[PDB]
Amino acid sequence: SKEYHIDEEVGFALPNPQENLPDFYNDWMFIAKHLPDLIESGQLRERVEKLNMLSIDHLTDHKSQRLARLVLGCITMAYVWGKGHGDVRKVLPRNIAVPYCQLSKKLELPPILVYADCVLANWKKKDPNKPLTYENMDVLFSFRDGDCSKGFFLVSLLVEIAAASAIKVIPTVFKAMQMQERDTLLKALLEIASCLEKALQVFHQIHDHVNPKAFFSVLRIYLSGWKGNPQLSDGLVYEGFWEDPKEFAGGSAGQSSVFQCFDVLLGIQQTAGGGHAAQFLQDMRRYMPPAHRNFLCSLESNPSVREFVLSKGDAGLREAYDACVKALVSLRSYHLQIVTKYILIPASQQGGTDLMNFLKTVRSTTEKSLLKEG
Ligand code: HEM
Ligand SMILES: O=C(C[C@H]1c2c(F)cccc2-c2cncn21)C1CCCCC1
Repeated sequence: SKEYHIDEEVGFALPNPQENLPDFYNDWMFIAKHLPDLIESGQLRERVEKLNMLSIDHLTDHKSQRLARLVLGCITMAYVWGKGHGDVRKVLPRNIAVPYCQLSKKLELPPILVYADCVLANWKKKDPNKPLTYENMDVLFSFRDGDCSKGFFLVSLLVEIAAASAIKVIPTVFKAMQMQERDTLLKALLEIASCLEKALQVFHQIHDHVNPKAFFSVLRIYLSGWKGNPQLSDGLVYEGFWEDPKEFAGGSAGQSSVFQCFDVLLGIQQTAGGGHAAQFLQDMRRYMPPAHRNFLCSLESNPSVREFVLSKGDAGLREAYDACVKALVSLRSYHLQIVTKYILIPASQQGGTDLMNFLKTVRSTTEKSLLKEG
């Protein structure tokens, strides 16, 4: 690990995100910081239409470009979805479409709000001298009062951070395989397994800070994109940048690099085959930051832990390897239950089976990677 932009303490998330942009962009940040009130009063759309076209030249360093991608992506969701009741904008105005697209191509991400914007760069500690717990943290932007974006974003972030403790171990895994250092490889695999077990505890916080009706009827609407979306059949037009409408996927934790990297690490071939699930997870790698995508490619080019463990006729190693797969299955089983409570039951009024089918395919693939199981 070196220039993969992966942090010791926080992993794939952006370390200590910038909260303020240069004063040259106070007109962007007034809108982003007040979307609850501006959306509800119906003045957001006119306020975005009335901004001038601001250059991206004053965004000098990485952290300010990431805040700007966050700021404009939030304004774009609000502009396109309005008050999230089904009356949508097919055109994004030039004054915000051009700088958003220019900044996006600079950072090699699509001009739509992605996971690495609203989770990995969308947080702050309340008091720097205290640890990274939900109580000492907060998001930087929200769409609507009571949309539960703080719970949803922050709990995803804390899971991402939990798993980041196991990322540190990955160089130990490959150095041990290369040097045939068997004892330290088994220690490495169980260390990876206990971090993934700790991350499962973090998942329980979702029930405390997100409620299903707000998630389903509100936050879901603002996280949606325009790829195969019937509300914008042809996609969104980026006035002044592409003449024709263009389709980009809405936010999806397939764009989280941390579960994709453990799939790669353990040889669970989630992107193998022609199926829709593999097709989808591969395409979501284009919505990850290039440093993290390059990291995934880098693990896929290392020797297979899985084939190393199978070739050695060593139970101890096989149990440690299964301890990691079991942790992943446990995570994905608990998360399928979240989705039953937060999407399936609300959708029937306390599409949906396409999502459940997707997650069960991923979990199935994972389950079938267990070794002396069957
Ligand atoms: C209210 C809570 C949640 C709901 C309703 C929910 C729902 C979903 C749905 C419907 C998908 C598949 C659709 C898609 O990604 O396009 C998905 C994928 C995924 N989600 Fe969540 N999720 C929630 C919480 C979380 C949290 C806190 C994490 C922590 C990082 C997470 C991690 C993932 C991952 C890694 C995937 C990719 C598929 C996989 O690796 O199994 N989810 N989620
Ligand atoms: O996958 C996602 C959203 C995605 C997401 C974000 F877009 C931003 C922050 C966290 C997540 C997240 C966590 N699990 C799925 N997702 C939606 C897909 C459509 C049904 C609602 C859930």
